[PDB]
Formats: sequence, structure tokens, C-alpha cells
Amino acid sequence: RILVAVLISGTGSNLQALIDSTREPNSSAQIDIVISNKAAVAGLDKAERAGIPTRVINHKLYKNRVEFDSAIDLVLEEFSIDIVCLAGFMRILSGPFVQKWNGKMLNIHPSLLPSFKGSNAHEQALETGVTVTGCTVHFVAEDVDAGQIILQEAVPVKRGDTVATLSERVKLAEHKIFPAALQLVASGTVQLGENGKICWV
Repeated sequence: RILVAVLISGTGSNLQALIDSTREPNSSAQIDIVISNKAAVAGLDKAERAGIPTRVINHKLYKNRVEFDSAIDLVLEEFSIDIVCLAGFMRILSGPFVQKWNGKMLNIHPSLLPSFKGSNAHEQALETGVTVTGCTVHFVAEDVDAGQIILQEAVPVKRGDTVATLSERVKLAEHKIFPAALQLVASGTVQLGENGKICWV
């Protein structure tokens, strides 16, 4: 069974969906550690109540990106981790850290990439006026524009929607495709070919 780590910054609703799925009898993965860059958030309570240990690593206490990322990597090695999942982690990782984990780190984004990159995707979609939006799960690459896509799900926009109502609807889709993608990669069904392109068995 593959050992996994989940990194967060807030509430932890996606984290909970991942915990519940890896608990199922037929799962190929197991979550052994949860890390947050912010103290006292709700996501930490969720991890402790499921019997998973936690660690808080504050970016404000370091001199730069590389030193912060190195502190995180030390912990991943301590727990012999194989795969990393970014679930609401609001930081940009340095080049070398991304190189070391190439093909072994997944991220969730609230839009149908390549549309609406960056922060506040829902607000962007409403300003633009699309009638269809969605969510994406992808591998992380040295440039936030070429990460290979694994799975996507389209979500409709209703006239009259507010940022709060659209966010709620897209979140329900996120809880579906993130757990499904972790299982595809953990079982070897989906891999990143050495030609830099996605590959299915």
C-alpha cells in the first residue's frame, strides 16, 4: 500500500473526502501525515479525530522559499512518503522541490483549465459570463501552465448565482474527482510517461 501526505491551509473539506475514501476496503492508498502552513485551522481537528498525526510549518518564520520547502521535505522523508496531495494549499513551491517530486504530486483547481488560472477562479468566471465552469485534478510541473491533466468535471452556472452558491456546487464535484484520481495513480493505472505526457495502462 502506498503511503500518502496531504498539505492544507484551511477548512479541510477535500481532506475529509480523501480520508473517507482511503478507508474503504478496496483502497490502494493510506494517509500517514497531514501538514498545514497555518496554525489552529479546522483541517487539523479533522486529521487528529481520524487518528492521523499533524505538523504546523509557518512560512513567515523563514528567510525564503527554499528554506521553507526544505523544512517540509524533511518531514516527508521522516514518514517515508510516496505521494503528495495538495488540498487547499495556498503557496507556490520552488523549482527543486517540484523537480524531486515530479510525477508524484497532485493538485486540485476550481476551474476547467486552461481557463481562469490563479486565485479566485469563481469570481473570474462570474465576471466573464460563462454558462459552464468546473474543476480539474493535475500533476504539478515546474511551470503552473504545463502540468499534465488527469481528470475533469463540468459544472453548470445558473443566472442569479452569487460567488457563494457557485462555489458550493463546484465543491461537490471536487469531492468526487480528487479521491478517484488518487486511486488511479496509487494503483499504477495512470502514470506520467518519460516523454512528459500522461499515460494509461
